[PDB]
Amino acid sequence: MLILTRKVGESINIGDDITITILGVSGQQVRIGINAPKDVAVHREEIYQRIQAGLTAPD
Amino acid sequence: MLILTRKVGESINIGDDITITILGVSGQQVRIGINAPKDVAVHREEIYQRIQAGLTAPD
RNA sequence: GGGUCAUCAGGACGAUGACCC
RNA sequence: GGGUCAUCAGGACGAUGACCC
Repeated sequence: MLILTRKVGESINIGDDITITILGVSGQQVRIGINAPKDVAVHREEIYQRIQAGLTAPD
Repeated sequence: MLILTRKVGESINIGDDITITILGVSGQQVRIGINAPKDVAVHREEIYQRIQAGLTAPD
């Protein structure tokens, strides 16, 4: 893992083709954004487990 | 962009080799984690501009 | 013991300071 | 107009509800 801190309204980068932006907070909830090509995919870690089961194109 | 809400202590996924975790919250500040192979890079958006300058090979 | 704010930083659920009770 | 809490979700700085002044 690589851990660090950010402030609401700022960003982070990954894989030189992906970007992340902490849009703001709401208590224990945090609104966040992601920016990547459709050449890759993004989901909550639960929704991901419904996909990595053997596919990349659900119903 | 793909926007979401995740609570402190949960995770998200990107591509097929990257994972993210919202480690906690501290007001306008947030602590976040990333998990990917060293075959890819991760940095603050501020540090990123020192790396995309023409080398993609930090100090 | 609890709450709140901020800073430095790296592949580590990172590290540190400050303020209030 | 301001603050606080919560839920659903898609490639959109997403959408909605609730509580307090």
